[PDB]
Amino acid sequence: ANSTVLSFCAFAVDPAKAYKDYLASGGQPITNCVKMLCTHTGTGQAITVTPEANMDQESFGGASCCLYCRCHIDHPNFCDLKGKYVQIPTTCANDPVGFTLRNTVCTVCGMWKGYGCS
Amino acid sequence: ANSTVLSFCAFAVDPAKAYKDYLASGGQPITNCVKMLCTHTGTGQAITVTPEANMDQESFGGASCCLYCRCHIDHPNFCDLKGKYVQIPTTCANDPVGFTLRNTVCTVCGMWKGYGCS
Amino acid sequence: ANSTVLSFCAFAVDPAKAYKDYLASGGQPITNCVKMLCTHTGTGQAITVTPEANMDQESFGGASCCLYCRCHIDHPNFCDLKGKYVQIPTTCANDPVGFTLRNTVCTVCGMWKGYGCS
Amino acid sequence: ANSTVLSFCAFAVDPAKAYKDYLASGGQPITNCVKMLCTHTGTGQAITVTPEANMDQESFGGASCCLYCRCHIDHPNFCDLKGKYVQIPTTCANDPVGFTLRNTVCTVCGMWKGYGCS
Amino acid sequence: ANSTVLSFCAFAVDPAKAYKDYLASGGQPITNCVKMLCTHTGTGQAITVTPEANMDQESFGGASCCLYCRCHIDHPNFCDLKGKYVQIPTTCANDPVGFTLRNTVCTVCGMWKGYGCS
Amino acid sequence: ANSTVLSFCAFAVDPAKAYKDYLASGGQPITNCVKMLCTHTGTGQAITVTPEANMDQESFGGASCCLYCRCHIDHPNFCDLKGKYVQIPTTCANDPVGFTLRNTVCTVCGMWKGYGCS
Amino acid sequence: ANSTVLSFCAFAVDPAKAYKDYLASGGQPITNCVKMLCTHTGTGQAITVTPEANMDQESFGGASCCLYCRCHIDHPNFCDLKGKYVQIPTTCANDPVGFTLRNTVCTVCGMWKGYGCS
Amino acid sequence: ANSTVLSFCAFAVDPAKAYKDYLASGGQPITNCVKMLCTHTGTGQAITVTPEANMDQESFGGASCCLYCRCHIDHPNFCDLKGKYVQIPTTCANDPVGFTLRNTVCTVCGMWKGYGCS
Amino acid sequence: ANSTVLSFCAFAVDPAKAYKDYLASGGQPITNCVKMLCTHTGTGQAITVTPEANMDQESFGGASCCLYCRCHIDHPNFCDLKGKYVQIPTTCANDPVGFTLRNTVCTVCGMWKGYGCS
Amino acid sequence: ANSTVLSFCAFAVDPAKAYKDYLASGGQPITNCVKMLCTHTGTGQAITVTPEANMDQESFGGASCCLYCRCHIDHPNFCDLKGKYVQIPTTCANDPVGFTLRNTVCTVCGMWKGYGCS
Amino acid sequence: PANSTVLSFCAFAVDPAKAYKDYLASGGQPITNCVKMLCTHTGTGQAITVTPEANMDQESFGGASCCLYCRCHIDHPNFCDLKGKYVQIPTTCANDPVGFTLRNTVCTVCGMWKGYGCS
Amino acid sequence: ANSTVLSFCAFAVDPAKAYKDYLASGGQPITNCVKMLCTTGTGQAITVTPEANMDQESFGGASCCLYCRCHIDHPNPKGFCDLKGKYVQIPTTCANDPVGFTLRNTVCTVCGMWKGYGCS
Ligand SMILES: [Zn+2]
Ligand SMILES: [Zn+2]
Ligand SMILES: [Zn+2]
Ligand SMILES: [Zn+2]
Ligand SMILES: [Zn+2]
Ligand SMILES: [Zn+2]
Ligand SMILES: [Zn+2]
Ligand SMILES: [Zn+2]
Ligand SMILES: [Zn+2]
Ligand SMILES: [Zn+2]
Ligand SMILES: [Zn+2]
Ligand SMILES: [Zn+2]
Ligand SMILES: [Zn+2]
Ligand SMILES: [Zn+2]
Ligand SMILES: [Zn+2]
Ligand SMILES: [Zn+2]
Ligand SMILES: [Zn+2]
Ligand SMILES: [Zn+2]
Ligand SMILES: [Zn+2]
Ligand SMILES: [Zn+2]
Ligand SMILES: [Zn+2]
Ligand SMILES: [Zn+2]
Ligand SMILES: [Zn+2]
Ligand SMILES: [Zn+2]
Repeated sequence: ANSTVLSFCAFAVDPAKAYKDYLASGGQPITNCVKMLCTHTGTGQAITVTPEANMDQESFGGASCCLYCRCHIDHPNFCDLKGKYVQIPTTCANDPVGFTLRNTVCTVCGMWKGYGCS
Repeated sequence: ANSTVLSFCAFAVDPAKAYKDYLASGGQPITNCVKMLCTHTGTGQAITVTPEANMDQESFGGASCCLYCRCHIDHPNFCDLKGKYVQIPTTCANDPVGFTLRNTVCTVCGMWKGYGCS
Repeated sequence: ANSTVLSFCAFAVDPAKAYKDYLASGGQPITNCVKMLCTHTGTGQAITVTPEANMDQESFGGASCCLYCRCHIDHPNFCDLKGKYVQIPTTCANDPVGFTLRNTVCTVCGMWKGYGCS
Repeated sequence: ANSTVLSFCAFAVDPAKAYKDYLASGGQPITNCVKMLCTHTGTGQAITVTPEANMDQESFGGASCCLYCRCHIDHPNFCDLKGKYVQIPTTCANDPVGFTLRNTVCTVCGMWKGYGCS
Repeated sequence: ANSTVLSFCAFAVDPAKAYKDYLASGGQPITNCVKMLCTHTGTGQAITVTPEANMDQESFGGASCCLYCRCHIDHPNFCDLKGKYVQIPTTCANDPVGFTLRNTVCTVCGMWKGYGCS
Repeated sequence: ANSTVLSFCAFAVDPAKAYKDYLASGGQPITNCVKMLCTHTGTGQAITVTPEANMDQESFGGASCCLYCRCHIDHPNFCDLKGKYVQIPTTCANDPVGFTLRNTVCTVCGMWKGYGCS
Repeated sequence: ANSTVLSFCAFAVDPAKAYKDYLASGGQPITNCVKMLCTHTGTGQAITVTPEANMDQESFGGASCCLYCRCHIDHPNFCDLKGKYVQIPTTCANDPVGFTLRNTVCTVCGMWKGYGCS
Repeated sequence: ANSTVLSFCAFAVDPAKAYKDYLASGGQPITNCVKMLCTHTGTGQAITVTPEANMDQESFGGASCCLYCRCHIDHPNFCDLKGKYVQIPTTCANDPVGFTLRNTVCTVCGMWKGYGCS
Repeated sequence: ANSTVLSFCAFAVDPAKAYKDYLASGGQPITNCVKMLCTHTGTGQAITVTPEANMDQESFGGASCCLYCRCHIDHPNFCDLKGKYVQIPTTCANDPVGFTLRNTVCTVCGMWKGYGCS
Repeated sequence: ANSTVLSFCAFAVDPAKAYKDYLASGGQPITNCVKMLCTHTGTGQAITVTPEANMDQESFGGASCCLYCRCHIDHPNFCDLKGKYVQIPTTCANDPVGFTLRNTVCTVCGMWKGYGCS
Repeated sequence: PANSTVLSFCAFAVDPAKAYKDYLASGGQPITNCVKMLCTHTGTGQAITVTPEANMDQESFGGASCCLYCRCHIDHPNFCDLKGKYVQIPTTCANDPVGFTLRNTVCTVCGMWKGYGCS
Repeated sequence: ANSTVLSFCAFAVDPAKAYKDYLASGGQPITNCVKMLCTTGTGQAITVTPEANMDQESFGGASCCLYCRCHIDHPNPKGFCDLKGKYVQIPTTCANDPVGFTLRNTVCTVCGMWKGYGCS
């Protein structure tokens, strides 16, 4: 499943939009991101140097979520995710990749705009 | 003409301010940016991996607008423009190099603050 | 479609050959090659640092026609097209990617052999 | 004093959180940041390519204040400070390193949030 | 915390030996290693590109364990752990760093000699 | 042919595991591995700087056999094969890519464990 | 044999010219160029990404024929041979190194000028 | 002198054409290229690894004639002149820079097309 | 005045000589070299890792004074001034760029010859 | 003597084999490897970060032993010896460059198989 | 160990070298564990060389083991203009190699230590 | 000739010394150093442009960097072989052996000229 999806997006002139369109067609989210095991809740920050999932999130290994790293192609913006950990609201933890693609980290508090910001 | 302006800004201890003051004295906007021939049905985002100009914008070539890339010098952010496409509000496509400098991209929208944002 | 073709050529031992075979079987050429907005009174040369299309050509962004560049793989000849602009005969413009693969630039006049040369 | 603190934060899994706790527990701010000798008539923006302190600020050599550059370790995000100059409210010029970690630069204003912004 | 131990070793002319000697003297093992969720019984191999823990092991993040990566110093061998995932026996898992150091991976089995091999 | 398979592995989170399963499901082995013209009087060592096939082996160009170099993706461990030559037991020469993946090169004899060591 | 000639060439101010003069002094050609086991039904072009020899040529591992790659020195070309395969007229397979040095690939058809061209 | 012209061309979106129009207007050619003392006489090739001047040519330092090199900007071609020696027809030794730009080296004999080829 | 001078010296075959001549014609020295506000309790050495000015000198940011760094071009010798701090005799603080060009650091005491040496 | 051998092996398609055949023909071992003046109280491991020789060994500088490093050519393993120290049984210390080529380190105990191992 | 304390100190100092200087000035113990070479001791006697060149009045140490910066795992201000090379040191000062290379200079003419060889 | 000498130094543990004894044994100096065609220069030992004077020859920097001729890394106190890309002025009376001349001489840090040939 992931190969068809990742293949389709990898060669599209715009990977991000290929995925977006794909999901909009009812396509299945990219699975197999790595979930981090935490013994304590963290700051709840979007992207961090160490796992920081709080009561409402889950922490995945950065690269594991970066679509470009997953598609093995160059970056738009290096995975400003690679080597770090991404916190995702649990309600959206079903599509980590798509999530970071569709959201914005707050520059002030550093949490997802719309989910735990301000 | 471009050479006189760019030569001027290129050796300034602060290029951006140089161009800013240059224009402030009635100077003429740097020209020769490359315009993309698109359908104008884009997302309207400020900076994108492919032309995404809507009906009130023009799509220029990244490097064409990055002052530093034009001055062949280092950056103070790499041409977060280079290799991408900048959408500029039609009413401001007479000074692309200047537009990007003067304006901010809404981190939430992806659109230019004050021109499309919200 | 594009992904389909691009994927097939991407992993073939000889990408260029796979695209030729593909075409020779009536496959649709690769699309989404960005086109430049230029005067059309250029030198008409095959590959240039700024759009140089004459009346019988179309200018495209070099990278968007570089099959390797498109596929995200190394090169045979980096593809001498990236960062430059390719001028293509309007009649052949319907397949930029293949056109550059099947043709040759004159070392002497810099135009496509058979479409501008001598 | 400085070496004790820096050593402690460097080998931490999260240097920023370490330093933050060190201070919280009544630790003395990292000293030895280089202060620039300016006119104090500058724009007053947070991080600039040339000293821009105003009357209520002090200008420091970027690197001097980047905790990561002081610890000799890789970076989160290189020192988006290395090479630039950091303007800091005089009331806070006693802990430049920590000030830049606790505060955020307005992407529109270019000035410190809560310290000049808007 | 872990920083006093890491500081010692980082400046030793032989970190690996320093940490061993440290532990020998009753020193506390280095903590703060990251664990990941293994999606259904792994092969049990010691070092993999994806979590691969057995029902007897736990999967830690490579770099998180490589002592040289924790001490921010170059390597002997780079972190044939970095970017990968290290599987460690649950009952030896209180000292991830030490374990990888004290043990050898079978070049045949791919499992730890003494803990899985043959 | 190879594109379907290769495309399927390149995007899996564990290419090797994927190719393995593919083969398990009866999939056809990857082909088109450049085969060398040797005398078959060589050392008979697994991986070497020049073709060294003995009477029981065939020689191939390293890269034609490294799944990673064939999928145009990065390496776990560069192709310990790239640039060198891989000796493959003739009976197993119909699946060179797979062979190198399942076998272990003896640190002493220098030959594949089970197919020529001791 | 080879060590003597290559050593001689490698330090000359013009390695190519040195080999040429050598040969003309009745010098023995450089031997030990990897020979490919090919179908002998290839396009027949000079330098290819895969063995393309025809019924009148042999296919050698490029790098084994690049004098500079053989002398371990820099290039005046970058071994547009290294990594590729060189098809050489069987009646000349006795001096693959010298052939490429002496001959020229036609830019239009890609075949050795005067050995298959036009 | 040379600064007025080199600066002018340096910032032009098409440096080559700039120097061309400059000359077309009676502008003085870029001077100050280094001349190599080529006692005896070389092969007469256009671009060589050591001076090869004829009775009818002068040998200049590769860099000295590389417009991009003399301008300190990137290239459309490093310039294949740098570290090389260029042989130019005595009658044209008054504008080395512009010469290389206006002329072409024969791929077969290595000599300037029109000025030595055949 | 800076961009005019820098421009002139940047395209000269010898920046340093060009600036020297520029000065000998009553040309105004390059300005805008950042200075450090220190305690003037330094060793008074020529080039240091931290401000070391004594009562008779000013401390400048190395890069501000490295003519090439200011001219944005390669270097004869790695700006040995870049990242460092240059001490300059007060009575010469009016032409920092030039000072470092005209003077030499004693290899024994690390001070400017004829300004604190021996 | 050294330069002859090294030169001989340097240009060999298979250097290691070349040096082997050289020795086998009663050739004199490469000399001038650097011995470490240490107290022979080390762990006696094959390759280490600090001299580790025991009473029955000699410690040499890694690089001075790596044939490829002595030949200035690339590698097949880089110089997993360079920067470290190699312990060679005293009774073999007359041929350091060879001993490492001919022997294997135990992946478990870390000593030379057949000279300390187990 | 012993050196880790003094090295941890200098490493984070704004001027590592100066920090080590102050350390010794306070009676601190010189850094140890510099690797020593076994050579002819009839060498050129030059300061920094590509192969051991100690004479009868010197000792040859392994550059890197003597470059404080390389020892503190931090970037350099002078890579080690010593790394890969060998350092000849007056036998009388062989007790503090790391400090010696900091406090002394090299005859740009004779390649020998100013004060111990030159002229 | 050149190849023999260079091959000999190229693999020596100390190229500079290898060549030193080679010459000592009456060996012949390395040849083929691009001689520059120049005017009235400063006469400074190493420059970015031919700066020879009436008593020197200006050669191409690399042509004289032994290491740069043997194809091996360089010992020069951390860096680049400070000749490559530049131009070396050598006293005409010694131009018969440029490679060795630089090896045997020192450039005055103050006046930028060869110690013994123009310095002070
Ligand atoms: Zn990424
Ligand atoms: Zn917020
Ligand atoms: Zn830019
Ligand atoms: Zn918005
Ligand atoms: Zn390409
Ligand atoms: Zn033509
Ligand atoms: Zn930083
Ligand atoms: Zn604001
Ligand atoms: Zn590591
Ligand atoms: Zn096993
Ligand atoms: Zn590979
Ligand atoms: Zn074996
Ligand atoms: Zn080559
Ligand atoms: Zn042809
Ligand atoms: Zn160039
Ligand atoms: Zn011709
Ligand atoms: Zn510089
Ligand atoms: Zn002095
Ligand atoms: Zn090596
Ligand atoms: Zn063992
Ligand atoms: Zn160092
Ligand atoms: Zn002296
Ligand atoms: Zn060199
Ligand atoms: Zn002098």
